[PDB]
Amino acid sequence: MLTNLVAEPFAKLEQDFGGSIGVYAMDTGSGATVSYRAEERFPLCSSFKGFLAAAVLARSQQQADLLDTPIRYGKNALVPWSPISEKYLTTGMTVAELSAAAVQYSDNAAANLLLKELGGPAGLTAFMRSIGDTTFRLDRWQLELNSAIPGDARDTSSPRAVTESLQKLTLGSALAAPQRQQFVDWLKGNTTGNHRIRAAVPADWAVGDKTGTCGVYGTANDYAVVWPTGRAPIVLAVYTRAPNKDDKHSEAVIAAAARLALEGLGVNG
Repeated sequence: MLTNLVAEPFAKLEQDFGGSIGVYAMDTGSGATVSYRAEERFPLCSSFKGFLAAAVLARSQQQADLLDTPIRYGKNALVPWSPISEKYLTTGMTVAELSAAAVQYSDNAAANLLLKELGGPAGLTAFMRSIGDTTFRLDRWQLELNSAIPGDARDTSSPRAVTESLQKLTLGSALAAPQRQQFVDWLKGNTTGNHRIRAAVPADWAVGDKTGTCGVYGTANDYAVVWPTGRAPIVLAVYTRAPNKDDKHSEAVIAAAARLALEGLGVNG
C-alpha cells in the first residue's frame, strides 16, 4: 500500500550503468518505502564490516571490558588496504579502535581480526540471525568474499534485509542505547563514502554509512541512515552488480540511485 507510491526511473539508470541496481529505502516515520530489485541477492563486499562492528558492540553488552581490550597482531595480519592498523603494527590497537577502523576506513586487517574474535563468517551470520535477518550470509574470509561471482549466494544479502537490519541496529532495539549511539557515531565518521549516498544528502543533514567495493563484476554498494531535519530518519541500501568480471563499478550510479530513492519518498533534498 505504501511501497513505490511514486515510480522512479531505476531501470533506465541500471541500463545506462550496464548492470543491476538494487534499492530499498524506508521512511521510518510513515513506513513508506521505495523498492527496486530489493529482494535480489547482491554481494556484500566490505559492507559486511559495518554489521561486524555492530556484532562486536552487541557482545560488549555482555563483556564490559571487551571494547578496551588491547589486541596485538603480527605483520602476517597486515593484508592489503589496512590504512589504520598498519600504523599500530608495533603497538596493537583496542577492539573499539579496530571496529572504528573497519567501519570508517574499511580496514582489512582490523576486520579480519574482529571476524576471528566473533567466530568467523558463521559467527557474524549467527549475529544477524539473532536480530531477525534470515537473508544475510557471510561464508568466506577476506579477500575471497569479494569474488562477486554471478549467481553465487555466498557472502550476499538483499537491499531490503540490509536496510531492515540497519534500521534495527541504529534506530531500533537490537542494541542497547549506548552501543546503538556508538554504532551510529562510527557510521557518521565513515571516510570512504563521500561519493555514494552522501553525495545525494544535503550538507545540513546528518548521515552515517558503510560502503562496499568488491573490485570485480561492477559490484559496489553503500547503506546509510540519513536524518533530514524536521522529519523522521530514512534508512536505505543501494547495491550494484554487472554481468562481466571486468565491468567497472560506479560511485555516481549509487549516488543517483540514492537521489531517486529520496525523491520517491517525497523527501525534499
